[PDB]
Amino acid sequence: EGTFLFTSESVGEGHPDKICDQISDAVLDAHLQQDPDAKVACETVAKTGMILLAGEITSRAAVDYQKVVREAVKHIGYDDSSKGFDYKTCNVLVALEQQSPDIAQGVHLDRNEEDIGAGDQGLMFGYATDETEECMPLTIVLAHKLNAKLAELRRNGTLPWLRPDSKTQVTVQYMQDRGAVLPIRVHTIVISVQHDEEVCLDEMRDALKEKVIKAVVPAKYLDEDTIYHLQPSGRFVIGGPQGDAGLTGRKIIVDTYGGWGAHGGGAFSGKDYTKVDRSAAYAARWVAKSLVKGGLCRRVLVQVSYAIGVSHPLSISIFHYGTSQKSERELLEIVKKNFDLRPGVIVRDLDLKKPIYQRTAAYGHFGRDSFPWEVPKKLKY
Amino acid sequence: EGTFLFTSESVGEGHPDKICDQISDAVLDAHLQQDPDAKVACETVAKTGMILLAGEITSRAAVDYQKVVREAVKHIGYDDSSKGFDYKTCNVLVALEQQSPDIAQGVHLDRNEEDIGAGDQGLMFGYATDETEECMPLTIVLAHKLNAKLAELRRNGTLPWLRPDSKTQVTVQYMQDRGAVLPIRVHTIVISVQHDEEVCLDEMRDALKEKVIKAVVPAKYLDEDTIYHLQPSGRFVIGGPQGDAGLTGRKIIVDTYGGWGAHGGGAFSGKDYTKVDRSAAYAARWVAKSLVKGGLCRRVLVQVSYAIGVSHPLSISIFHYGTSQKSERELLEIVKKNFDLRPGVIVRDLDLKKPIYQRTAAYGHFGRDSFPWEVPKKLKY
Ligand SMILES: COc1ccc(-c2cc3n[nH]c(C4CC4)c3n(-c3ccc(OC(F)F)cc3)c2=O)cc1
Ligand SMILES: COc1ccc(-c2cc3n[nH]c(C4CC4)c3n(-c3ccc(OC(F)F)cc3)c2=O)cc1
Ligand SMILES: C[S@@+](CC[C@H](N)C(=O)[O-])C[C@H]1O[C@@H](n2cnc3c(N)ncnc32)[C@H](O)[C@@H]1O
Ligand SMILES: C[S@@+](CC[C@H](N)C(=O)[O-])C[C@H]1O[C@@H](n2cnc3c(N)ncnc32)[C@H](O)[C@@H]1O
Repeated sequence: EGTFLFTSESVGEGHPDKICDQISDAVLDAHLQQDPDAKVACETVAKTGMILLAGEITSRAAVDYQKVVREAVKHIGYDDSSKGFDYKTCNVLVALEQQSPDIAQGVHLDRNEEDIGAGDQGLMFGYATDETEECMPLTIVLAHKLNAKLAELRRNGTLPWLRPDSKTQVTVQYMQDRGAVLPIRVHTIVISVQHDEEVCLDEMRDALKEKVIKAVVPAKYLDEDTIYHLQPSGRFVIGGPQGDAGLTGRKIIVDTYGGWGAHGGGAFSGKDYTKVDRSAAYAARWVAKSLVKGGLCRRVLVQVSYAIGVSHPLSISIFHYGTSQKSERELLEIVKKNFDLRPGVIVRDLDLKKPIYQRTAAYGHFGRDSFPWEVPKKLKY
Repeated sequence: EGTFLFTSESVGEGHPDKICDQISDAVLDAHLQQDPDAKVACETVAKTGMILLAGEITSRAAVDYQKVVREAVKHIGYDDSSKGFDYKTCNVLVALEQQSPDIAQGVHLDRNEEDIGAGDQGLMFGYATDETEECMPLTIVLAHKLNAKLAELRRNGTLPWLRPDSKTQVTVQYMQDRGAVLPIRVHTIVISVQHDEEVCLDEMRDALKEKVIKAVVPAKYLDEDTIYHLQPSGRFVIGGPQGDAGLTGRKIIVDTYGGWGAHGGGAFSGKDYTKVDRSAAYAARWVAKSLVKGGLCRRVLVQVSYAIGVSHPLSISIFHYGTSQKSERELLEIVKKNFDLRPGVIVRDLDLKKPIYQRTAAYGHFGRDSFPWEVPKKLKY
């Protein structure tokens, strides 16, 4: 009684959707390195032997798309036809046009930076939970770390049969605690990872338990009842884009909170700061994390929304799950006094012209590496 | 006190992401019309002058992709270069391969239908709320209806300056009611819609208020304080794929609950029943709606999760927001006694080999047209 299960998933750097997010952000970073004010909306599609870039970019940068794309794929680890994909020999197709002048005139042309309009309408959420130091759900943190461990053991040659495409899934049993949640145990773990033709299934399952799970998940969460689904399909030689077409912005729940909190639907990768799908979601995370680290709540959800061409948010809402002594009205007043959620101010607070976006495009955008949206603001009230 | 704001958005049939969802589902339906057991994973990408199909299909059907794609675009209304896109003259490119034999062997080959494995791992949620008869949030229902009204007035020639690409957004002020929610008033409406070169902004704004909003939103929700952002960008002549690249599965929150409830990240369109991203989300909606229509709760969230190759869900969770006299344990027991959430049983209960998918791909998958997942199951307990 008073317990429940929750499941989250994550994917590796070579999962085809994640390849697309990383390439889209490599293109964004390449532009920002030369033109901090580049307007970028770069979608990527990946299928057998193909990376296609489709979208809209208006920028003063001179970017070599062939080189940027191939370097991103090389970093991921797809460097030979035996692995199903090779940066040296794949097709890179480009269908990029300028930003629509109708959007440009309605959003940013002849506007003071602080007063630029939102680049689109939409809704966005921020979330934070005190269950981990990084203020993230344990389910998603563990799922990301399992993928990172696979990449580590692939890159260091420990498990040379590993290939870049992987997925993980973690189910945790939680105890309810006055609106907050306390992890009790890991109920189920799934790991699927692309592999070479020579390794056998038993060798893989043993290595995934001993060298991956045990190296990531604290033993205190694992018990005799924990269920393991390791290589459950039985064979995963074909992988990457060859096994499944990838697209940018198809892992938006992996990118955020693993299903916890809420999501407004917008993808992050391949977009400059004027696209509030990314900047306002980062600012909302920053607000939520600041409320938790500031001791005002233990668990909190923030919604914001925008209209294209309008700078100020249309709506702001805060839900504290019963974990604050302050009302929603009081928390909203604190947020109003401490944050300015116009995109032209978020860009300054979070330094969103800096070319750090490729680093966000795998293992989640939140709870890692002290990015600006992860450094809480000291609140005055 | 005790009130809060919530915002949801919707998009029209000609929004580029939605074009892709509709084409992906037109391809799925074309296959299912000839082969009820087709394995389909069809992604679509749209940019100026281009529809690209990328993915994996194993099927006995003989499908004319050129015809299926062009007919879907014609239905949407993109039939002339003056509108930015034309089904008669666009490029249709196909990058479709068979389903990976490694996936096929791990999921469905030599398996009894009821015992087919999930086509992938993942998590999915279902949600229902008694605030409307259709058990959907008012924010998303109104946002969808505003887009449908635009399409209606475009097609009937009432507002011949309208083009197919549109977005809407509705913010409602709600009253808290013992875990359930009661709509009070519409706080803000956004409408952006592509238009011809001849109509002026004032004519559009007047028509959007008088012929669109007033024809959809009950007057009791609108007052002197309601904020209207109508054509807020000021100009939207360039639109459809020309204005913004579209991809399948980039409107997953529009497709579901408009941000309410929760989402596991999986896209619906272009996928056959074995892909639990779609079938298990439909079954979870069916469960949630059955719990609300059965009088067991007023508002409910259901999470399920799967592992590739495994038939039974790995986890099931139910959260009733404090709106049931039964505990989560009791509701879980009722669900266990009444539903079988293996994909090979969901297919039978929800008739998921039927080619009705293109109809789901605009205006939301839930709360409309008495699809099987919208017809509550009579619960025995
Ligand atoms: C009295 O203290 C409490 C009381 C309750 C709960 C809690 C219980 C619970 N049972 N099933 C779920 C969800 C998986 C279905 C629960 N959720 C919950 C609700 C929403 C979430 O985010 C997003 F999915 F919307 C995540 C978890 C709780 O919050 C927690 C603390
Ligand atoms: C005592 O009865 C109640 C008590 C509280 C609330 C309620 C208040 C509330 N203030 N802000 C929000 C969210 C926009 C931030 C609220 N939410 C809420 C929470 C989660 C939702 O779904 C998804 F976003 F996760 C949707 C709405 C409530 O549920 C409702 C009824
Ligand atoms: C299972 S595939 C999605 C379904 C696929 N489009 C189809 O044609 O059935 C989704 C993801 O699962 C992983 N995957 C691919 N092949 C797999 C296999 N043989 N076993 C397990 N997971 C696999 C990859 O990460 C891939 O991007
Ligand atoms: C604003 S665009 C996204 C940003 C875009 N990729 C860019 O290059 O800035 C997203 C959606 O908004 C709508 N849209 C396109 N042009 C618009 C305009 N001029 N005014 C308002 N909405 C527009 C279309 O529905 C489009 O799919």
